Amino acid sequence: VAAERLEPRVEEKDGYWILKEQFRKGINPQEKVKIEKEPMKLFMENGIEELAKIPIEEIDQSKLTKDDIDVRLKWLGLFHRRKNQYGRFMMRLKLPNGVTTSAQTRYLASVIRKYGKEGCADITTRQNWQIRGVVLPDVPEILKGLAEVGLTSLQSGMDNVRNPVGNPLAGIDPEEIVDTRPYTNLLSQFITGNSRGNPAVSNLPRKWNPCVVGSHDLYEHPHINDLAYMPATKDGRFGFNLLVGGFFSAKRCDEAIPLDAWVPADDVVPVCRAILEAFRDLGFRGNRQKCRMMWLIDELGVEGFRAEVEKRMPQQQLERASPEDLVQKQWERRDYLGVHPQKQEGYSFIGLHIPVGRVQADDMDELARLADEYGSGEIRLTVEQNIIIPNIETSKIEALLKEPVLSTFSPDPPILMKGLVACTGNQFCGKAIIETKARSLKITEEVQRQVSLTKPVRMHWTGCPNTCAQVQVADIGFMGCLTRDKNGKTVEGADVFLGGRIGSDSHLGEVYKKAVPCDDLVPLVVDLLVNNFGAVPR
Ligand code: SRM
Ligand code: SF4
Ligand SMILES: [Cl-]
Ligand SMILES: [Cl-]
Ligand SMILES: [K+]
Repeated sequence: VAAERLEPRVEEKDGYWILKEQFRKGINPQEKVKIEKEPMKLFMENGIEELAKIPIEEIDQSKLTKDDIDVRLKWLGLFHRRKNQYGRFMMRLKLPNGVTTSAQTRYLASVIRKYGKEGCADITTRQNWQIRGVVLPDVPEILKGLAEVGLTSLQSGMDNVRNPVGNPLAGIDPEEIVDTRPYTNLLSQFITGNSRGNPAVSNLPRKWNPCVVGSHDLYEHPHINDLAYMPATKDGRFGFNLLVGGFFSAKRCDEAIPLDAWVPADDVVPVCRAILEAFRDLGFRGNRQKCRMMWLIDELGVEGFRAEVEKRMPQQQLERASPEDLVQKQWERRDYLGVHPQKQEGYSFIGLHIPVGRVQADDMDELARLADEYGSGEIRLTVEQNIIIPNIETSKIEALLKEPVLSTFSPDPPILMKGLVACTGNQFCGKAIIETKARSLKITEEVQRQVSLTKPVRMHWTGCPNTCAQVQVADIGFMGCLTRDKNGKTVEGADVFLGGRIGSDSHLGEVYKKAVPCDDLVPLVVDLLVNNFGAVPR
């Protein structure tokens, strides 16, 4: 690779970072949008105030403002549901480590409550909140209300650093390696400029996923993140080995690979900045399917990429990876659903199943009430779109288990429901080929009626090849497709994936059977469970 390839392609201009004029040839349309107007101005120069006052019908009549609502608003966490819910916006937060409060939960519920049938909320596969039904005129007030309860929505979509994922058992688990909350909190604060906005990292070639590991279980899925911090001692010091470039896409899925780098714990933010700077500065900005960070690593090679990170470290040192990390390979992923003792004596946490991550405002108020009456006001989200309420005096558990709402959000659902994960699908997502959430519930219920099992089989349903519900990590994955019934009529289908493994011995699953009509999935899945996962016909 030439020395010329290493020339930074972006420059700071008026507090923002923009593509240098020599590197603007052949860029994709999204890069054009970013050049035409810096998205961060909608927040940092309060451009949202004036945009929000324009009727949508009129917004749609010019390119600049249509690009504002359909693309630039994703820098403010706002996603126009143009096809399936015209004029309404899904809104996505930053929620490092999945940690929320009862007050935050009540505030979000109060927002969606206003929108009635157009509102609801969802836990995401990055242990994050999404809310729905938002109208543009309400945006200025919602942004103020979020700030008031200590939330931000900044930089949560498009070409930005996504929600920092950590250990859902951080601080409470007797077996944790290192509490991940301080580090995911620092990362989020760094990425969003302490909720003011951070333009140094808001103009990447593409989305970029971080996680910090603190569990032997690897609840954080480090193998599928752009940057994963793996806890490791080096020369007597606590820190992290770094894995880089994991990603899923319609074209390619790849697991993260060692950068061959270790940082002390205090260097978590400096190396996150160095890697993002290298990615921002040097990454390809053509075909969107070749813009993820792994593609840069493949072009430069891991050593060439590593050198770029190294020059962007303070004092310009990057130590080599330590031989062995702290994650024990001898480990069985623990079920966190149900009631479990904390490391603080006399306290328990409870894991509650949220069916396919979907909640309404009344449900959110109930969960917030439980967290206040039984816990410490804290609610934790998980990447299986479930919840944990920590910090419950164990003497209160008898009473808690009698709460009516626990019959809906159960601490002990059937085993197949425990592991069930589903993306938004075509109820709201315009890219979706099929309906996912209702369908996956109905199918899973009918399957579980027919078989009993002991192994915790994880089933993931995703509505299109973007694979937001990560079908490549599942024991059985279902990817939306259109197919044909026996009479040649169009019907919703799934491509069925097998082979996905998580934890230290991770593996990416692959298509096993294409184009299965959804209405035929029950018998197929019953047989797979009996033949491959030890299930027993009832
Ligand atoms: C909500 C969520 C799925 C869920 O039900 O849980 C989601 C939903 C969306 N994803 Fe995703 N993705 C979500 C996690 C994922 C993950 C899983 C992960 O992060 O571990 C992946 C695969 C992992 C990865 O990216 O490496 C992912 C892969 C993407 C892709 C393909 C990325 C690529 O490189 O090609 C897109 C399309 C794109 O960015 O070009 C997509 C884009 C979309 C959009 C924004 C599509 C569009 O705008 O309509 C979806 C919004 C639908 C809606 O209204 O909810 N989403 N998305 C997740 C929100 C996570 C969060 O809180 O930040
Ligand atoms: S996998 Fe496809 S259908 Fe599901 S939320 Fe992602 S983009 Fe939408
Ligand atoms: Cl996006
Ligand atoms: Cl859409
Ligand atoms: K769930």
